[PDB]
Amino acid sequence: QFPQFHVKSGLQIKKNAIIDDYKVTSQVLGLGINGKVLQIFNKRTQEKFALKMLQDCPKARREVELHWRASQCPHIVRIVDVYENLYAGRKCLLIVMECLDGGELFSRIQDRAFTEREASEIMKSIGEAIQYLHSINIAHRDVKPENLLYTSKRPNAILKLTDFGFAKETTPYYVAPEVLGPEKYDKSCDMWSLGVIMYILLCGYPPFYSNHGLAISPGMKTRIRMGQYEFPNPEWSEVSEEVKMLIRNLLKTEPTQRMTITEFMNHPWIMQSTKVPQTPLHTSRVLKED
Repeated sequence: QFPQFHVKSGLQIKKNAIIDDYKVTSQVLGLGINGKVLQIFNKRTQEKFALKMLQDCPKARREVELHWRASQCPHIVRIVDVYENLYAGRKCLLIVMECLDGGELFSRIQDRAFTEREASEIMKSIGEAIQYLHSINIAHRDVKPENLLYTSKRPNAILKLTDFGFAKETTPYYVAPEVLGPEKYDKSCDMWSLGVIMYILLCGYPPFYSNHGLAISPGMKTRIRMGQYEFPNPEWSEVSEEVKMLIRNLLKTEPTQRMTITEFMNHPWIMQSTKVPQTPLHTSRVLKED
């Protein structure tokens, strides 16, 4: 009767030199928050892995723990191992992650087209990682299209959230939430992120941009602060008011007016992602022309 299935192992950090277990190529996959990401190979099995190198420090020890916990969710890059070694005198955390060769979320989309129930299905996988994190009290804080990478190039590869460099811990049957724990509004901007991704998923471009030719709120910063965006044509022509209202409620300037991740998940559009109009979008096209 016991929720054994909720019991997961903690993270044992290895001290042995990572070079005993992997070949660490000098090739960079990219620069994550607070560390580079090289490609490494498993000396015993020859499989390919990603490696983030962090310099050991309090923020560093926060990222590993947070990311370790989040890893239990299938939509977040798996951690294979964490090493605490000595790089050139300095102490650092070496995070071994599973390989994601599927490419960015939008690269896949760009290479093709994309319907709206498709976009819904995608928006729901992302929401799944986000939902898991907020339920264990973690705000990712750097959710952006570019941190969502596909596992393989297969048609059924799964999308996974990466980079926990800005992640943050957020902390009677009739007690109100505000009394069981303060908790500011750091979750809240993960939701804003969801907003921007969804928008781009339906038309190929972002809602906020640079436009000095404007009269009011030239600056993109200003347009965001104000909350100045819209659903022009034809991109949004056949997109449902239902969808647009959902973006309206994720992209609200006032953190607290913003929709929570449970509301998001229970929304009909994400929930009934198999009754949603398979209406065509200009995403793929728009994306290619940039």
